Amino acid sequence: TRDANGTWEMESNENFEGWMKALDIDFALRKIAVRLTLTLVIDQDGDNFKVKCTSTFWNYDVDFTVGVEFDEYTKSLDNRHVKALVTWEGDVLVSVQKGEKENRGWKKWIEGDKLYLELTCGDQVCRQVFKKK
Ligand SMILES: *C/C=C/c1ccc2c(c1)C(C)(C)c1cc(N(CC)CC)ccc1-2
Repeated sequence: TRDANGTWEMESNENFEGWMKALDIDFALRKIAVRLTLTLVIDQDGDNFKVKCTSTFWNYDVDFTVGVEFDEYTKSLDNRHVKALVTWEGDVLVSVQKGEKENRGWKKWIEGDKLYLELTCGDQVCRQVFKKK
């Protein structure tokens, strides 16, 4: 349950608006983003990950190495500098993004066919579920 490789199609997405609002995403943009279908493509090779999140109007790409802190500029999101770090906690993949926002990051649980993703910012959690295509 440590293998996140694949093309992942969205099944559910709860509190997406609250999480985007916690990041200060423009209100008008949030209402469009709530309509867009999101696809998550992950390439995982040892510690090296390439993550690509795509919609009609929006893309979010990030590459990282597990265990290696990296400077991140969330240019397509809230446009902030964070110090990001992705590590394993048992079978959970955990990202912490140190910076202005508290409790910022995500956690991924892979259970065979399904990927559970919890994105956090401040007091908000967005819960997403994907199924491998
Ligand atoms: C393990 C996957 C982590 C991860 C990081 C960043 C994002 C995501 C998943 C998505 C797919 C939830 C996502 C969507 C968005 N947009 C909404 C504002 C759409 C492209 C941004 C960042 C991430």
